[PDB]
Order: sequence, then structure tokens, then C-alpha cells
Amino acid sequence: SDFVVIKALEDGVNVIGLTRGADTRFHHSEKLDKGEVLIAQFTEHTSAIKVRGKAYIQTMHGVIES
Amino acid sequence: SDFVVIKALEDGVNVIGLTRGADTRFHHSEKLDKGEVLIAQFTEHTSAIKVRGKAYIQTMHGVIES
Amino acid sequence: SDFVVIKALEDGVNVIGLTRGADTRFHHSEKLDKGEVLIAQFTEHTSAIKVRGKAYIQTMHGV
Amino acid sequence: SDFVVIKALEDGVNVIGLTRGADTRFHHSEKLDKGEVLIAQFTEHTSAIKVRGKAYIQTMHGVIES
Amino acid sequence: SDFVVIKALEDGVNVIGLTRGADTRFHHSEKLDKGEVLIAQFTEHTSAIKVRGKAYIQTMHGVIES
Amino acid sequence: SDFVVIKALEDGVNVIGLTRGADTRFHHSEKLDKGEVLIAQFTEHTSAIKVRGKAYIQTMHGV
Amino acid sequence: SDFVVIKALEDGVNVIGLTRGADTRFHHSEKLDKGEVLIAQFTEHTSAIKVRGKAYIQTMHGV
Amino acid sequence: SDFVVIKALEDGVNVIGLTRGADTRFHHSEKLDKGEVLIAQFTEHTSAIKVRGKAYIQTMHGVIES
Amino acid sequence: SDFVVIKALEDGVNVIGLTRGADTRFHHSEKLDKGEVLIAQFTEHTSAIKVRGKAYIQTMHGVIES
Amino acid sequence: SDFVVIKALEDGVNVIGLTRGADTRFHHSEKLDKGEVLIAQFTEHTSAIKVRGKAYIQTMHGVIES
Amino acid sequence: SDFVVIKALEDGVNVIGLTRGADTRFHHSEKLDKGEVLIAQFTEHTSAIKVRGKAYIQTMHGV
Amino acid sequence: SDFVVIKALEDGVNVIGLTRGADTRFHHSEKLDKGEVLIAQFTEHTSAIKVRGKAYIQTMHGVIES
Ligand SMILES: N[C@@H](Cc1c[nH]c2ccccc12)C(=O)O
Ligand SMILES: N[C@@H](Cc1c[nH]c2ccccc12)C(=O)O
Ligand SMILES: N[C@@H](Cc1c[nH]c2ccccc12)C(=O)O
Ligand SMILES: N[C@@H](Cc1c[nH]c2ccccc12)C(=O)O
Ligand SMILES: N[C@@H](Cc1c[nH]c2ccccc12)C(=O)O
Ligand SMILES: N[C@@H](Cc1c[nH]c2ccccc12)C(=O)O
Ligand SMILES: N[C@@H](Cc1c[nH]c2ccccc12)C(=O)O
Ligand SMILES: N[C@@H](Cc1c[nH]c2ccccc12)C(=O)O
Ligand SMILES: N[C@@H](Cc1c[nH]c2ccccc12)C(=O)O
Ligand SMILES: N[C@@H](Cc1c[nH]c2ccccc12)C(=O)O
Ligand SMILES: N[C@@H](Cc1c[nH]c2ccccc12)C(=O)O
Ligand SMILES: N[C@@H](Cc1c[nH]c2ccccc12)C(=O)O
Repeated sequence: SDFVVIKALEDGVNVIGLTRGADTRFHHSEKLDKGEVLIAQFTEHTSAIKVRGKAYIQTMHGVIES
Repeated sequence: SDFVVIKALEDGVNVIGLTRGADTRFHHSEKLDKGEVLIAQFTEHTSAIKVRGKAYIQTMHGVIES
Repeated sequence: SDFVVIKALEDGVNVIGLTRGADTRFHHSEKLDKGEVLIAQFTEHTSAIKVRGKAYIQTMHGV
Repeated sequence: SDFVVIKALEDGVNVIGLTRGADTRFHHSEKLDKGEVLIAQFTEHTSAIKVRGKAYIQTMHGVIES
Repeated sequence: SDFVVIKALEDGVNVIGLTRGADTRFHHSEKLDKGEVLIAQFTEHTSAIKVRGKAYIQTMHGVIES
Repeated sequence: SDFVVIKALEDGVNVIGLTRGADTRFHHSEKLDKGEVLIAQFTEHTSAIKVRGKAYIQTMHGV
Repeated sequence: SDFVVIKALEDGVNVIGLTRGADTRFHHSEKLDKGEVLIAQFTEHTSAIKVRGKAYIQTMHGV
Repeated sequence: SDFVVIKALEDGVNVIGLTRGADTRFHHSEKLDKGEVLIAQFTEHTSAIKVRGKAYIQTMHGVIES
Repeated sequence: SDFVVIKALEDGVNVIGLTRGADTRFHHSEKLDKGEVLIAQFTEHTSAIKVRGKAYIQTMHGVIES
Repeated sequence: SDFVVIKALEDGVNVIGLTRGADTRFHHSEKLDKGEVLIAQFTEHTSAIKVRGKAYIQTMHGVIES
Repeated sequence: SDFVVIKALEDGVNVIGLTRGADTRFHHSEKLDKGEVLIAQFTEHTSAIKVRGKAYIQTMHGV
Repeated sequence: SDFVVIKALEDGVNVIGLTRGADTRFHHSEKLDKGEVLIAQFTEHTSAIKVRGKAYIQTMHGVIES
């Protein structure tokens, strides 16, 4: 099962889960302060993930650092 | 399931999901402002993804940037 | 399932999906303007994809 | 599921699908003008593919350029 | 399913499918003129493929040319 | 199933498990003191893990 | 299923299929003339293949 | 199933199993004195493992030592 | 399904199939003259193969040449 | 199915199996004298293995020599 | 299923199979004389193998 | 299924199959004279193979010769 690693590079980063299904809305926003890490899966309820703010992101595809 | 990473390189990038099935229409357009990232799977409802605007994109096949 | 990445290098690139089944016709053509990207899977309804117009294209086999 | 990429290197290339089953006949011919690309799967209805005209062809086995 | 790529290097190459099952006979012969290509799977009906004429052939095992 | 290796590099590192399902809340926070290690899986109940505090972290994607 | 690639380097190469089962006999011999190619699978009916005559042969193990 | 190797580098190292399920508590603490090794799987009952004390640890992800 | 390639390096090579089951006896011996090749599978009826005479043998493990 | 190789580097090494299930206790201790080797699987009854004494240990993760 | 290759480098090497299950005892010890080889699988009845005596041993993890 | 290649390097090599199950006895001994080869699988009836005599042996793990 696929997952995303997000490390915040500043205060106030948001990681937002978008709902799986015919409809798409934000179901949760997790706040990260500078240096906090979130390792989040794709799930039965989450089929897309949006990241706002300067962040280091790893997935199976590789890395993107803000 | 396969997924795409999109990093917006300018304001107002749109990531659009196209419906799976006999019919094809846009079901959702997620706006991304500069530096924001979307990690989005293909799903039961989305079998094609369209990106408009300056974006850095990674898939299983590699990177596509501009 | 397998997918193709198409980036339009001109305006009006057509990504044309062809029907899975005994019959072969286009059921959808998605237009891409210069610099726009489509990542499109093979699916229950699409078993062949045609690209008309100048495009950078990636598949599992390469670019 | 296996697939073939065909890029036409001249006008009037034909990509022809041959029927799956005990009988073999052409069920469809798709025309490609110079520079047009066809990415076609093997399917429930297509077990062989014939290409006529100068074409660049990729499969899992590698490349043949006319 | 496994497949074979055949590129005809002269006019009048024949790609022949041999029947799967207790009995073995030719069920189809596809003629290829010079530069024409056939990508052909093994199937429920075809368990051996015969090539006659000058051909460049790729399989999973490699290339065989002349 | 997939797992994460967290080594605390300060006292009071919190490894926070978030609920699998429609709702997202923390159901458990495991505290790690400096030098202590937690190897934690994704499971039926945990679909996201947050680490608060300075930590060396390994996943399938790298450190 | 596994297959063998035989290219005849003389006239009258015989590719001989032997019966899968308790009994072992040839059920088919396919003749190849010089330069002709047979790509032949193992199947429900063929569990051993014999090549008589000079031939270039590829399998999963090499040439 | 995935497993962890722990080698104690001092007396009194504890390897603790945390319960799988909605609830999370310690169910067992195995003490390791210097040079002693535990190879421990994740299981139906254990979905997280905690190490306290100076240890050399190997997992699928690599080594972690001190 | 596993298989053995045998090429005879002299006249009179024998490739012998030993029966699968509680009992073990030779069920067939195939003769190979110099330069003849046998590609033989392990099967429902054959769980061991004996080769007598100077032969070049390939399996998944590699090569043995007499 | 995963397994551990233990070679004793002194007399009196013990390899101890810990029970699978909600409860954890030692179910068996196998003694190894210097140079004796134990190759032990994880099983329906054993989910953790403890080694006491100077030992060379290999698992899928690599080697630890006392 | 997984297997071990034992080559005896002295006379009287014992390859000892231990019972799969709740109980652990030896159910079989196969003696090897110098230079003799045993290739032995893990099975429904054997979940641990002990080698007593000087031996060259290969597993999936190496020698 | 896994298999072993044995090449006899002297007359009178024996390849012995040991029974699978709760009981262990020899069920078959195949004699190999010099240069003769046996390729033998593990099976429903054979879960250990013993070689006596000078032999070159290949398995999935590598080669063992003398
Ligand atoms: N509700 C959408 C979410 C989604 C996933 N991938 C997307 C790509 C573009 C737009 C929306 C999405 C779905 O499950 O299909
Ligand atoms: N509704 C279409 C969407 C699609 C996927 N790939 C395509 C390629 C071309 C055109 C449309 C598509 C389908 O599910 O099949
Ligand atoms: N309707 C055809 C479409 C197709 C796929 N691959 C092809 C190759 C050639 C011609 C047509 C096709 C089918 O599903 O089989
Ligand atoms: N109708 C044939 C088509 C075919 C596939 N591979 C071939 C090779 C040779 C000749 C015909 C074929 C079949 O399904 O079997
Ligand atoms: N009881 C929790 C244990 C757990 C696993 N990974 C975690 C990460 C953080 C907190 C707790 C956990 C569960 O099975 O899901
Ligand atoms: N309850 C959410 C937790 C979650 C997983 N990945 C996420 C990414 C973003 C936001 C929330 C999450 C879920 O199971 O889907
Ligand atoms: N009718 C034969 C065709 C065949 C496949 N491989 C062969 C090798 C030799 C001779 C015939 C064959 C079968 O299906 O088994
Ligand atoms: N009828 C035999 C054919 C065979 C396959 N491999 C062999 C090796 C040796 C001798 C005969 C064979 C069988 O199906 O088992
Ligand atoms: N009848 C035996 C044949 C066999 C396979 N591997 C062996 C190794 C040694 C001796 C005999 C065998 C069986 O099916 O098990
Ligand atoms: N009875 C425990 C044994 C165990 C496995 N891994 C562990 C890690 C730590 C403590 C105990 C264990 C179980 O089956 O889950
Ligand atoms: N009858 C034993 C044979 C065996 C396999 N591996 C062993 C190792 C040691 C002793 C005996 C064995 C069993 O099937 O389990
Ligand atoms: N009867 C034990 C044998 C065993 C396997 N691995 C072990 C490790 C240590 C001690 C005993 C064992 C079991 O099946 O589980």
C-alpha cells in the first residue's frame, strides 16, 4: 500500500486528504510545524493528498524539496 | 494503485480528474498555487488526469517539468 | 493498469481514446494546449490511444 | 497487459488488428499520418497486429525503426 | 501472454500459426512484404509460430535476423 | 505490511498514530526518550503516523 | 508458457514434439528448411521437444 | 512476515511488544543482557516494537546502532 | 515449469525419465545422436532425469559440458 | 518462510523459541556447543528467537558475529 | 520450500531434524561421512535443522 | 519445484531420496557411473537428497564439487 513522507521545512505546513469516491472534498487537514514529519498512506478514504507550505516530500517516485 | 506527483511552479495550476467508464467528463479540478503539491492516485472514479499550468510532474515513467 | 504520459508541444494536440471490444471507433478525444499534460490509463473502455499533434510521450517502453 | 507503440515515419501507415480465435481476419485498420503515434494493446479481440509503411515500433522486446 | 515481433526483410515472407491441441496443422499464413511488421501473440489457438523468408525476429529470448 | 523506524535524538519524541477510516484523530502517542527506537507498522487501525521531536527516521523510501 | 526458438541452418531440420503424459512418443515433427524459424511453446500436449539437424536454438537458459 | 534483529550492546536492554488492534499497550518486555540477540517478528498480536537501551538493530530498511 | 536442455556430444547419448510418485523406475529413454538436442520439462509423470553419455547440459543452475 | 542461521562460537550457546500468540514464554531452548549450527524457521508456534552466548548469526538482513 | 546443503568434512556429521509443532524434539538424525552431501528441505514435519560435526553448509543467506 | 543437478565424477556414486513425512527412510538409490548426470526434483515423496561418492553438484545455492 502506497505512502507519502512529508517533512515540514517551515511552520504551518498543511497536509490535506481528499476523499475517495465520485465526490472530492477535503476530509482532514493535518498541521505540521517546522521539522515535524508525516508518513501517510493512500487508503479506502483518501485517494489524493495536497501539501501546502515549504516541505520535503518523498514517494516511491523520489524526492521534492521546497 | 498508480499515482502522480504534481508540484505547481506558478499560481493557478489545475489538476483535473477525468471520469472512468464509457463516458468521459471532468469531475474535479483541484487548484494549486506556486510550490503546492498534489499526490493523486488513479481510482475507481478517475482513469485520466490532466494538468494545466507550469508544473513539475513525476510518474512511474519519470519526470516531466515546465 | 498501464498508462501513457502525453505532454503537448503545440496547441490542439488530440489524445484519442479508441473503444475496447469487437468494434473500433473513437469514443473520446481530449484536446491539449501547448505545455498541458494528460496522464491516461488503459481501462475497460479504452484499449488503444492515438496522439495527433506534436507531443512528448512516455510509456513503460520509454519516451 | 501487453502493448505496442507505433509512430508513423511517413503518411499512410496502417496499423491492423487481427482477430483472436480460431479464425484470423483483419477487424480494423487505423491510419497514421507522419508523426502520429498509436499505443495499442493486445486484447480479447486482437491477438496480432500488422504494421504497413515506414514506422518506429516499440514493444517490451525493444525498438524497430523503418 | 508471450509474443513475437517479425519484420519482413524481403517480399513474400509468411508467418504461420500452428494449432494448439493434440493435433498440429497450419491454421493461418499471414504474408508480409518488405519492411512490414507483425506482432503476434501465442493464444488459445496458436501454440507455435513458423517464419519463412528473410526476417528480423525478436522474442523474449533475443533477436534472430536473416 | 509497511513499517517505519523511528530513533529519538532528543527526550520526549512523540510517535503519533492516526486512525484509519472516515475520521482522522490520534488514537495513540508513543513517547520515546533519547536513543530509544520504535519500529511501527501501518495496520488496520493506523493509516498515518506523525513524528513530533528530533528523530532519525527510516522508511521504504529512505531516511 | 515457456518456449524455444529454433532457426534451421540446413535443409530438413526436424522439430519433434513429444507427448505429455505417462507415455512418450512423437506426435508431430515440423520440418524446417534452411533459414526458417519455429517458435514453439510447451503446452498441454507437448512436454519435450527434440531437434534433429543443424540449428541455432534459444531458450530461457541461453543459446 | 517482517522481523527485526536486536543485539544488546549493554546489560538490561528491553525489547517491548505493543499490541495490535484499536488499543495500544505493552504486552511483553524481553530483557537482553550484553551480546544477547533477539530476532522478533511482527505478528497477529504485535504491530509495533520498542527498544530501550544501547542496541544494534537491523530491519529491512537497514541498520540503526547505539 | 522447469526444464533441461541436453545436447549430445557423441552418438548414443540416453536421456531417461524417472517416474514421479512413491515408486521410481525408468519410464522412457530417448536416444540422441551427436549434435541432436533435447529440451525436456519436469512433469506430472517425470520428477528426475538421468543422462548417460558425453553431453552438454543446461538448466536454470547453469551449464555442465562433458 | 523466514529463517535464522546460528553458529555457536563457544560452548553452551542457547537458542530459545518464544511462543506465538497473546502470551509470550520460552517453549524450548536448544543448546549448541562450539561450532554447531542451528538453522531455525519462524513458525506457527515460534514468533521470536533469543540467542545467548557468543554466536555467528545470519538472517535475510545480514550477519552479526559475536 | 527452503533448503540447506550440508557437505560433511569429517566422518559422522549428524544432520538433525527437529519437529514442527508445539513440541520440539529430534525425529531424525541423518549421518554423513566425509565428503557426503545432504540437501534437505524444511517441510511439514521439520522446522529446524541442527548440524553437529565439521561441515560446509549453504543456505539462501550464504555459506 | 526446486531441483538438484548431480554429475558423477567416479563410478558408483549413489543419489538417494529420503521420504517426505513424519517418517524418514531411503526410498530409492540411483547409481551413477562416471560422467553420468542426474537432475532430480524435490517432490511429494522426496524431501531430502543424499549424495555418496565423488560428485559435482549444483543447486540454487551454488556449486559443491569433490
Ligand atoms: N474523489 C476522487 C479523488 C481523486 C483521486 N485522483 C484524482 C485526480 C484528479 C482529481 C481528483 C482525484 C477519486 O477518488 O477519484
Ligand atoms: N472515460 C475514459 C477515460 C480515458 C482513459 N484513457 C483515455 C485515453 C483517451 C481518451 C479517454 C481516456 C475511460 O475510462 O476509458
Ligand atoms: N476495439 C479494438 C481496439 C484495438 C486495440 N488494439 C488494436 C490494434 C489494432 C487495431 C485495433 C486495436 C480491441 O479492443 O481489440
Ligand atoms: N486468430 C489467431 C491470430 C494469431 C495470433 N498469433 C498468430 C500467429 C500466427 C498466425 C495467426 C495468429 C489466434 O488468435 O490464434
Ligand atoms: N495498536 C496500534 C499499534 C501501532 C502500530 N503503529 C503505530 C504507530 C503509532 C501509534 C501506534 C501504532 C495498531 O495496531 O495500529
Ligand atoms: N483517517 C484517514 C487518515 C489518513 C491517511 N492518509 C492521510 C492523508 C491526509 C490526511 C489524512 C490521512 C484515512 O484513513 O484515510
Ligand atoms: N499442436 C502442438 C503444437 C506444438 C507446440 N510446440 C511444439 C513442438 C513440437 C511440435 C509441435 C508443437 C501443441 O499444442 O502441443
Ligand atoms: N511423456 C513424458 C515426456 C517427457 C518429458 N520430460 C522427459 C524427460 C525424459 C524422458 C521423457 C520426458 C512426460 O510427460 O513426462
Ligand atoms: N519417484 C521419485 C523420483 C525422485 C525425484 N527426486 C529424487 C531424488 C532421489 C531419488 C528419487 C527421486 C519421486 O517422485 O519422489
Ligand atoms: N507472543 C508474541 C511474541 C513476539 C513476537 N514479536 C515480539 C516483539 C516483542 C515482544 C514479543 C514478541 C507474539 O506472537 O506477538
Ligand atoms: N521425513 C523428513 C525428511 C527431512 C527433510 N529435511 C530434514 C532435515 C533433517 C532430518 C530429516 C529431514 C521430513 O519430511 O521432514
Ligand atoms: N517445534 C518448534 C521448532 C522450532 C523452530 N524454530 C525454532 C527456534 C527456536 C526454538 C525452537 C524452534 C516449532 O515448530 O516452532
